[PDB]
Amino acid sequence: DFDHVYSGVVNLSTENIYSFNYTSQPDQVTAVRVYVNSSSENLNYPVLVVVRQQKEVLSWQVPLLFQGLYQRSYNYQEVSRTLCPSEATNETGPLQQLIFVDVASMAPLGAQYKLLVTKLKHFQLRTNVAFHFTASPSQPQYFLYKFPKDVDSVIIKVVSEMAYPCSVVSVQNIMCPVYDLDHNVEFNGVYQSMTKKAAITLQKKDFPGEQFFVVFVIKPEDYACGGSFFIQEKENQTWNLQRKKNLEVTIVPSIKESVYVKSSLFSVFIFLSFYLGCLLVGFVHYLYKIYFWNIITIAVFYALPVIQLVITYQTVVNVTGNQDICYYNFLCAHPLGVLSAFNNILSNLGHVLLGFLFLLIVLRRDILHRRPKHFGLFYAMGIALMMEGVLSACYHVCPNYSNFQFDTSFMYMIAGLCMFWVIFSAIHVLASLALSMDRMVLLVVGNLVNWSFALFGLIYRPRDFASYMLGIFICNLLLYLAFYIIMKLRSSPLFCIVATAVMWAAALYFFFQNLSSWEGTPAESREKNRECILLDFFDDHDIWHFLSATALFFSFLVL
Amino acid sequence: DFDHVYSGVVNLSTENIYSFNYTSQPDQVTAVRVYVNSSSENLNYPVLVVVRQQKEVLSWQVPLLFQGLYQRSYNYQEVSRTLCPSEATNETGPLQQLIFVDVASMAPLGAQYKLLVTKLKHFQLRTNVAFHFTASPSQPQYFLYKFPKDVDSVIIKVVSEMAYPCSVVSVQNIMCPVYDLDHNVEFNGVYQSMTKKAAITLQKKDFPGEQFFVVFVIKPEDYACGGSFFIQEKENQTWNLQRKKNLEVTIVPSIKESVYVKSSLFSVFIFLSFYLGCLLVGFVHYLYKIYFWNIITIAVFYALPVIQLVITYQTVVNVTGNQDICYYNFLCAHPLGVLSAFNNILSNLGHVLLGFLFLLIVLRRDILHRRPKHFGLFYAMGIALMMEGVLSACYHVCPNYSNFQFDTSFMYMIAGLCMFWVIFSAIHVLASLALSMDRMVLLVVGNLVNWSFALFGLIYRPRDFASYMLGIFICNLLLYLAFYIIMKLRSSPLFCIVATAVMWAAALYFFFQNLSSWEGTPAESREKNRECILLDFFDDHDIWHFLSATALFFSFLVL
Ligand SMILES: *[C@@H]1O[C@H](CO)[C@@H](O)[C@H](O)[C@H]1NC(C)=O
Ligand SMILES: *[C@@H]1O[C@H](CO)[C@@H](O)[C@H](O)[C@H]1NC(C)=O
Ligand SMILES: *[C@@H]1O[C@H](CO)[C@@H](O)[C@H](O)[C@H]1NC(C)=O
Ligand SMILES: *[C@@H]1O[C@H](CO)[C@@H](O)[C@H](O)[C@H]1NC(C)=O
Ligand SMILES: *[C@@H]1O[C@H](CO)[C@@H](O)[C@H](O)[C@H]1NC(C)=O
Ligand SMILES: *[C@@H]1O[C@H](CO)[C@@H](O)[C@H](O)[C@H]1NC(C)=O
Repeated sequence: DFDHVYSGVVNLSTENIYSFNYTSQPDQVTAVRVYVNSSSENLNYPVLVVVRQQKEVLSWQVPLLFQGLYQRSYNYQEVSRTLCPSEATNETGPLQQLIFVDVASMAPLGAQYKLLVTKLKHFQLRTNVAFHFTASPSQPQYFLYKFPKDVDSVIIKVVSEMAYPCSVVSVQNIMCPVYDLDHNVEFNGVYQSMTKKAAITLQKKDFPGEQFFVVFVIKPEDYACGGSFFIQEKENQTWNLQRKKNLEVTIVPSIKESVYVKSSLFSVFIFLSFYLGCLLVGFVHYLYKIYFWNIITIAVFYALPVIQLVITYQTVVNVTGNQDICYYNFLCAHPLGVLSAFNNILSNLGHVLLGFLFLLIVLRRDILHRRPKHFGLFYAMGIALMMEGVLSACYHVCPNYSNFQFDTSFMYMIAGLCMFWVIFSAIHVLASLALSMDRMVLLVVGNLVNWSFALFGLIYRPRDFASYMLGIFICNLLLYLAFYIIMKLRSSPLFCIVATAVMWAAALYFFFQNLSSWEGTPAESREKNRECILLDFFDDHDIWHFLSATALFFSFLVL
Repeated sequence: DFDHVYSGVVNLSTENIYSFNYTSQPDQVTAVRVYVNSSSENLNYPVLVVVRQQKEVLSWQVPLLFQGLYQRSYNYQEVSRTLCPSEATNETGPLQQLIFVDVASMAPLGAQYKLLVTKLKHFQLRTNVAFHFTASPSQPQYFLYKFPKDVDSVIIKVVSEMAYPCSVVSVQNIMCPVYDLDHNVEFNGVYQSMTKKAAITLQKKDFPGEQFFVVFVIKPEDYACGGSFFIQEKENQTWNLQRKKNLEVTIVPSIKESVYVKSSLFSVFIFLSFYLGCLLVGFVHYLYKIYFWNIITIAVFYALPVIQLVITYQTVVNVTGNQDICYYNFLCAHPLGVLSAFNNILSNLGHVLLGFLFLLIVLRRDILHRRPKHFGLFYAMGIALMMEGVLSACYHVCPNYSNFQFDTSFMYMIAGLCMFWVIFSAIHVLASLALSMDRMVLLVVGNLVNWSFALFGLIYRPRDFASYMLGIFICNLLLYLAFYIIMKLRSSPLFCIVATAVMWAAALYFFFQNLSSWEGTPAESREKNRECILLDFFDDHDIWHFLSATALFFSFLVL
């Protein structure tokens, strides 16, 4: 009988056998849950419990043992598992299934155990309905989701409160046995580790049975999630015996293709409106190949290896199912074809489109001029915007530690072409003063300002070098631009000057949102995921991509 | 009683239980082997067999079922497994261990089964002693190796005759349960897939128990090894029921540091002898910064990201244990510190040293000239030699599909800076004819030769584009050099000219050995591994590196 806690004593000569019978009517799935524990603190004689089905046999040893790194062992006493859910179809029949539960051990004196069995009342997840459940490293849980007729793709969202312990969320097709162990859950299907948040995007076309399992498994230790380790002189960590993690799981229906074309149209058209706006001004007004050839060879030749590398990354993550390889923003990531994140890709179109307009207007200026005012450097930074925009997008196909270096290498390429923290701050101080009645006052002001960041870098010591470099470059360039304004006023159009500040003010708002942070473990990078914010298709980092284009464009227009 | 085959019938009401008792004396390990089979062709009622130890329980179902890709099912009737080998120490005692074997099922009529049990006579592998054994997908195997006192590192080498089926060889520490299943063997320890050859290098410092298990597991399909699939209309592939693979395993003692230092000293001292010969010639005789700066900036800024990517690969392959990530030559791979292949790294010192000597002699020539003869292109090609050598070494830290593109990208960059198969052959023909009484005859000869290579490329269609490009370039350059020789002879030192041909012949000899080929599955790349050939520390590809270095040096000296 389910919902009852059996108690018994097992030893060498005596074993206990309990046969359970139950039925599962068609169109209803009934998963059995086994609840066992043992009070035997000894490990030389663990109690062995087996559950036998019509086709599958599952067995475990109690108290459960885990062998983490640095040869620490653990004694988990409460163990539990879910059996393979037999599925019934329109071929009707009250299937009078029976499940054998047998327990035995070889302890010379004995080992106490209490066994409880019960069907899971909430085993089939419902769409958009949040469910709450508690999982333990020795008590894994998994549930079945069935696709609806209209919906063709879903996003499964999991949120926890306390970051530790580490946990893994896996999605597999319905072919039992179900892989719900720490050493085996990673073999099949899609999965990702997590501490606080997770999100897996699925398509119905990849599941022939139009129903899939969702498996939750809690790790014994927390290295894989970037956690620490309490150094204890006792090999058997008896303190780590009641690990738990309150969990909430919600399955939302993925957006339809209607918003896909709406968001894409919005991106293209507004920059097309910039084309129309510039053309309207032109009609109203109507009423050096060495650098080009060298840079085009450098850009093309450098791009191809990273595209081959990244498309290789994209392919392997697509087939292996290891979703912790790429550091996406899994709450606001949208797939199309082979790309697993399309919003982060299309969002870089503005860089390509705005830069194209910059090259055309400079060409127009050059043509009119022909019919120290040089546009060669303008073309170099104009191409710089194009190449980075395409290259940054290809980085976002699968963001990682490896391909971030290639993201900023091209910026380092151009910077050179134009030409431990104490040392780093001191060198930055030297660069600030070497780069540049009242002339001395402003020079002291600029050096004092650059010294404030020097104290910031030396004390705070941020983990992102590129962000620190860009902030220094942004602050210094605006200072030079502000320098140009004040003396021009003192020397006796304007809208572009004002507009540059507004977008730059907007740009830095979304720059510091850090929704994805790859320097930590992939689980921690998923703590900072945030939902879609623009047209239900874009997130904050894409908004950073948009404003960074117009901020650079307006600043470049002043230049 | 071991070495006996029991026969029995199973059904709902009757189960069979057989208790075995045996002892394992100290310093001797005794692994039990279970050999089960069932004749029930039905899959709706498989017979479930469990083996219970003092601590561990292992259960399985017969006929074993596998679910490969494309939803093909496989039914194996012969199953087999090895139990946890209980270890005994100098704390003596004839441990009178017991092992229960319980077989049961719920088939309405029943199922036949035959069960045999036996201790493995050859369970502890001996050093340098080849062992032969047959493995099956449903009959995995594993054996224990114990390190000797003097030896501190070993290389385990596995050889098979027939390439298929695909197999996996793993090495784990002694902490049972032992991972000997297709879905679980990949979790812990080191492992690699293979068809014909495999080799794992192990150090004693990484195993606290100074003894490790080696597990052979045969895959159900051959997709992971690049195999094909017989498309059959029957879902239950009854033909795939007797898969077997003969195997030979041999553990060789890894070389000591003496040969390491001998080979390193040999290389360094022969190139220092080239230096000494150049200095002796000089003593006997005694009796443009824009290009440099641009090339050094480009080289450094392009090199740094690929070094970062390659060191990340090395770290992940070192920590994960996935040895199929890098396409080494595992028979002649030697570790030192964090590098898992040192010979392929040290072998590139010749490129750097020969390039350095070339730069020094060009500088000497320039200095003597100062006190259309331009050396700028000579400096550019010397820097190209340096950079290509360093980058080839960094690629050889871990060879892969991804980083070969970066390997060829620097050469492509240099070629550009100096400036579907039918279309490729036509374009190659056009390039050959565009690049270049008797002048017509020799031009026709060269065009016909390039047409012969065009036909080769169009018909054979090699999978390596870089090799084909390098061969074409080498042939054209040698043709140009021979042309210069003959027209200098007709116009009315030499040792270098003579030696260039010999070193190029040796270079091609060792280049066409293709010991590693990454375009296929890693198992196929391991099919072509060859043992160490020079000083017991170098293989054919390192000899290719050396001969390419000296051939390039001599050819450039001719130039
Ligand atoms: C469950 O099935 C077994 C045999 O299949 C039978 O003996 C038992 O009575 C069944 N349980 C119930 C409650 O009928
Ligand atoms: C064992 O589990 C049962 C239910 O699963 C519970 O009632 C009992 O308190 C547990 N025993 C211990 C010692 O935790
Ligand atoms: C037959 O299947 C359909 C859809 O699967 C279901 O709605 C219906 O209830 C089934 N019929 C019976 C008698 O259960
Ligand atoms: C093996 O052990 C069991 C109990 O531990 C005992 O009954 C049996 O006699 C032993 N076998 C032999 C051959 O003594
Ligand atoms: C089953 O295995 C035993 C030994 O393991 C062997 O003697 C017997 O021939 C096998 N039966 C079949 C049908 O293969
Ligand atoms: C004690 O251990 C050593 C080394 O492990 C072994 O050679 C020796 O035979 C052992 N003593 C006995 C009595 O087995």
